[PDB]
Amino acid sequence: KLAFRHHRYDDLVRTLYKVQNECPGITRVYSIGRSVEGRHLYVLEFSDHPGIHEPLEPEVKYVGNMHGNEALGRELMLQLSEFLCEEFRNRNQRIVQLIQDTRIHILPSMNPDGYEVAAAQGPNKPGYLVGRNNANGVDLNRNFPDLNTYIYYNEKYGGPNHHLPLPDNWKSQVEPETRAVIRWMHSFNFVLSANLHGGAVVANYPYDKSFEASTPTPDDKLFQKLAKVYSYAHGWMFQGWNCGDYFPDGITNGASWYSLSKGMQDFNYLHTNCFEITLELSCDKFPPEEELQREWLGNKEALIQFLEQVHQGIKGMVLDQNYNNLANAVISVSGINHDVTSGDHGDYFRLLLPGIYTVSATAPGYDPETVTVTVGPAEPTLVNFHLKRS
Ligand SMILES: *[C@H]1O[C@H](CO)[C@@H](O)[C@H](O)[C@H]1NC(C)=O
Ligand SMILES: *[C@H]1O[C@H](CO)[C@@H](O)[C@H](O)[C@H]1NC(C)=O
Ligand SMILES: *[C@H]1O[C@H](CO)[C@@H](O)[C@H](O)[C@H]1NC(C)=O
Repeated sequence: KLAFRHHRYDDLVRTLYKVQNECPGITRVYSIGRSVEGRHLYVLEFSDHPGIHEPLEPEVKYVGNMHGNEALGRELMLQLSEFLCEEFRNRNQRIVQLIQDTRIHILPSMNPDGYEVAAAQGPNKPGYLVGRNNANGVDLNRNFPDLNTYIYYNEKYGGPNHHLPLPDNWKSQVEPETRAVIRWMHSFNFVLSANLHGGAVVANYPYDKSFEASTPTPDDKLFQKLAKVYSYAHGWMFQGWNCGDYFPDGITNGASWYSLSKGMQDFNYLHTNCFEITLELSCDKFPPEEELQREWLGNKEALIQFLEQVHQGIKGMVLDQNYNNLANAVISVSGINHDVTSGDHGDYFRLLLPGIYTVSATAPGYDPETVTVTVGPAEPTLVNFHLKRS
């Protein structure tokens, strides 16, 4: 079993391949790009059929260490990787089924360059700032295109409520780590995600940027539930009193806590179908090694429950006049000003709390189709659409 110590780049890489070697049939290690200094942003994928998207099977992801000195997310992801493989081998059906019905992508470190700087300071005592930024001195969580300005306007005066476009030269305005992550987001239809931070203990959800103050999304109720699921499954987050901060239910709207623009969280929601929340897991950004095991044991149940949350709401296929799959179709839910689209295979996913909704689907060159559906508290309900040409 992996030791509860801090793993630097080389050990992190060895760990991922070690897990892959132990569970060859359900894992795949791949890089989404290189850091400023040449380090690979390695991702470990779990699935009973790795390397391929299966229709109606949602894709989810965990991202940690975007801030070099926030190492807990990094270690929790390495421990989680070993845990998933072990439990699969133990034949724990909760985990086996999770892996069989979901495609899980784990990125332990989005800022490997910064981590090395943080780890060398002390060592392992970077304090509040050392290694936070990437090699070019840029804060990656202030490096993503700001799409909030557009959505706030569109919510007020009307207009597109999803997949806002990036600036023409975005590839030259972002850091290599950021660019790698954005291309990654463009490569898979991620449905649910969590970015792991350090510095506080609370489940942070959209929107991060203040409208001017609490700044909710059209999916506020859902996001609160998603945040609460992690908070209440977590060992002490739900307490609300951590690091001298008080957060009722251990959750918080980002903007309400403090305004933040150009962050990765809101980018996910406004540029893709992925609903992401930010999990602050510890007052100490770089905890001592003797605390890693307690943190792991206090987080694992929540880490599993959060991923299981992707299996709720509705999902289905959007078909054209010949009954062939229709990619990029738009699915909208009455009362919720935020749509989602079908992926390349024609399948779409829509997280929703229990209730009765009026759902509609459409696509360029086709006429809308509306249906009324009932969403239960358990598994998702299959809702397909057959569109006719305009
Ligand atoms: C589905 O039923 C609801 C009422 O429960 C209705 O408002 C909605 O228009 C129906 N959908 C269609 C396509 O008629
Ligand atoms: C979905 O099921 C609920 C009962 O659970 C029912 O009230 C609702 O009308 C159903 N939706 C449609 C379109 O029939
Ligand atoms: C999908 O499941 C829901 C209950 O979760 C049910 O109300 C709905 O009718 C089901 N879809 C179909 C096509 O039966």
